[PDB]
Amino acid sequence: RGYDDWRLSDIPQYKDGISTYEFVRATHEADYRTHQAEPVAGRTFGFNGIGRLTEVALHMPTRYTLHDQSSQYKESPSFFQGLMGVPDRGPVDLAAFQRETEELATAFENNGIKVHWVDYPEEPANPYGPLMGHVFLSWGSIWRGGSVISRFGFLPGMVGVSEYLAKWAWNTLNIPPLVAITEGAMEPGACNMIADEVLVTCLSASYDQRGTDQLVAAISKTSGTEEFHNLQLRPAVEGFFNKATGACAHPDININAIDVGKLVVSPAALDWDARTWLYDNNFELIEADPDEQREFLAPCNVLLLEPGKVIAHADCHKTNQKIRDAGVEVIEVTGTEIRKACGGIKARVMQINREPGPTLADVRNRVWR
Amino acid sequence: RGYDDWRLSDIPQYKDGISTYEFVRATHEADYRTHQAEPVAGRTFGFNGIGRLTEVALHMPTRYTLHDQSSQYKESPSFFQGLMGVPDRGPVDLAAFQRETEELATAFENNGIKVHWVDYPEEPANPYGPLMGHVFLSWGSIWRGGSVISRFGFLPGMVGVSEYLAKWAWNTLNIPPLVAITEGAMEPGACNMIADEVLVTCLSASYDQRGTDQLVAAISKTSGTEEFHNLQLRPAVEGFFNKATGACAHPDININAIDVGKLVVSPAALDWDARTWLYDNNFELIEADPDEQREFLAPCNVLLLEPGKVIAHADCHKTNQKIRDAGVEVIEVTGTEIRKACGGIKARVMQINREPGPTLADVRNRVWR
Amino acid sequence: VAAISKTSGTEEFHNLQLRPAVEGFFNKATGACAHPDININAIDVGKLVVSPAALDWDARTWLYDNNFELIEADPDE
Ligand SMILES: [Cl-]
Ligand SMILES: [Cl-]
Ligand SMILES: [Cl-]
Ligand SMILES: [Cl-]
Ligand code: NA
Ligand code: NA
Repeated sequence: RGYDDWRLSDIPQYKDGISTYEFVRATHEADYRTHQAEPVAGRTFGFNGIGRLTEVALHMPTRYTLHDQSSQYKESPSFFQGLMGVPDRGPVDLAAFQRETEELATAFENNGIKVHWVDYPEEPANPYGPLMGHVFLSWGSIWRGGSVISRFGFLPGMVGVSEYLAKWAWNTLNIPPLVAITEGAMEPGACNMIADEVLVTCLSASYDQRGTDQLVAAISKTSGTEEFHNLQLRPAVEGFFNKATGACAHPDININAIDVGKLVVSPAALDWDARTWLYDNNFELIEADPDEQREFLAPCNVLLLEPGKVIAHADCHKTNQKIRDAGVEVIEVTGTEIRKACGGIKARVMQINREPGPTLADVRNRVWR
Repeated sequence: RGYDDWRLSDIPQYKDGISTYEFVRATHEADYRTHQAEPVAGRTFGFNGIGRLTEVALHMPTRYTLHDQSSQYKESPSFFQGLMGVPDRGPVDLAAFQRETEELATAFENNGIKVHWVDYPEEPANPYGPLMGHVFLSWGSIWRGGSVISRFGFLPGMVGVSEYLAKWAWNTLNIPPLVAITEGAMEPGACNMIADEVLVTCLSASYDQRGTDQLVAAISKTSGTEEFHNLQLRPAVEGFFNKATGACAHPDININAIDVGKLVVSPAALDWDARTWLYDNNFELIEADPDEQREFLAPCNVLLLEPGKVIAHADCHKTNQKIRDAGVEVIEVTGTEIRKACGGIKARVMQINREPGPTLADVRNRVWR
Repeated sequence: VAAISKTSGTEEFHNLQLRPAVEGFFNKATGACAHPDININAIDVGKLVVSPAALDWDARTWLYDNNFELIEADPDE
């Protein structure tokens, strides 16, 4: 469009004869997401909801991606094994890690999903040490309305990283920031949605109430939904993972949607209030295998491509069969090296764009019981 | 610092023998600004308060900087003259505009203040037309805690511009975003502070309550102050400026600190509640000349370099004498071309860094009446 | 307002409150005034004569929402 060709008709709130007051008022009333954020970006964006995923980012590991090679980990493996709490499965194997990364990318390509690649500097560091956990790009997933700078609860190696990913998203995709979390703890990228307007959080090492309130207030205003609901799990876990029980600080390890009103769910996830809410709202629960969960095979860390189709860890045999039994297609992907730190396959995927999908009303209206 | 030289002692919350819970809790308790935002940026930043200004940005005008040369202005001068409401003083003169820009920069340099320069693309445009008002870099001033994406109330030509300036600040200065305003209207960069923890807003074309609440909640958490106060003016004005009265939608045209508990103030600014609050809190008021105000010479659009020293428009002779009479040094700078649109000298300065300065308690404790 | 609302002979009673920028009775720099009767007055059903120094944004919004037509007084007068 030519620079001298612009006319008043190109301003949506303009109309012939409008008064100053009326024009200003119309401007105050405009929707941020659809008037400002998306037009200025030149595109739609946000991973909210349970609709069709179209666009993600992965990190291809280098030696610096390996948590067990940080000088601080070498100084005290037990300090980090406390924070993370995941079972010890041996040193990370860089080459096998690279191979399961390729395998995941091929699965995305075979399912029509665009994959961006994120690289970090050589010898990447924040003010407090080598980066750690920076393979887990879910921590930088993009919301309707924009990116988020997180307050990490347990992993100091992620300081600087949500900034890096949000800046990457702005420079590479033109996607703006929505909010920085500035109190408590909130790691929104490890949360998941079970309907278009329903968010699952935890109260845990990774989330306190003040952090949660700050995040939810920001994303609810750009959610593109009339209502916004937060289901809050209350897992019994000190750090990230409780290897005695399978309980986890992160929603994405506790629960995930597999279809409209169908969830895969950990045995260590649901307190009575959470169970009641899910019952009242007509959600069908597929319980993950208890051993797969407790051993941290991440059977609930599935990535919903669209209602009825998920990527899952190939060795979660029992949970995956239960998912298929519930009518859901499973794309099996190797995910073993990734689980030597605090996450699985879904945890390592930065979600950029998911198309609007089924609503809580849809879930409530499904006749199944 | 070497990549393999990092130790646990370099994590502030770490100490020998700390439990997982205790380490996580210490991390949840850390101050965002001083633990995360500033260390990750590698510097301090924010224009909050009335302390010593050290760092700003200006825009050197090109033909595209001129509001009266937008194709939309050419289509209807009266539409934009409605929105802005400033007196017609003739076409903007590009060369004279460039010269008063140089003069302002020289004043900064002579006062030990670093000046960055911001350029826009050729033929700069947002989704709704040519940029307009983008010389007014105050709209991108940086807060303690980070940058802000604004919701402009009256000027569609500024859509995209607060984004551009915040992205510039991140890429050029490594200064992160704090928040996007996503409801109503809020133009925080045109607000001013009259003590370290006291912000002046308006309710006007440029600010509604919902926008205000969103902004204040965000900046109060990173303010670095125990309390945070918002004085809210209620000017009688439809657009930006009321040429019958001198009333203005923007705080920076209504009022500004010139020293500790000394303010320059428009005759059209103070309703009874605002007057009462200022009286109770021991603020001395220097009233701007009524004619200078009403004619939009911007006598309150002074820039505080530090308590007791301001830059002011050279032709605000009467207001400037009153400022000198109140013991304040005035640096007179030409500012005539700038005032053909919605702002003066302070309005065109992006403030990046101001050192912490006097508090509300300081103001209250000054003995003067 | 509490006293006059009880004898108003009306189901509801509303108070629109202007917030003029004036120290005493009158601000000769602006035309702002401490008294409503100098700021605004009805001239017909939902038609008001109104000073340029009278209406803050909230007052303007309320009058707009309630369908009042504003005739602006001459600024010099
Ligand atoms: Cl109107
Ligand atoms: Cl768009
Ligand atoms: Cl403890
Ligand atoms: Cl620092
Ligand atoms: Na916020
Ligand atoms: Na009485």
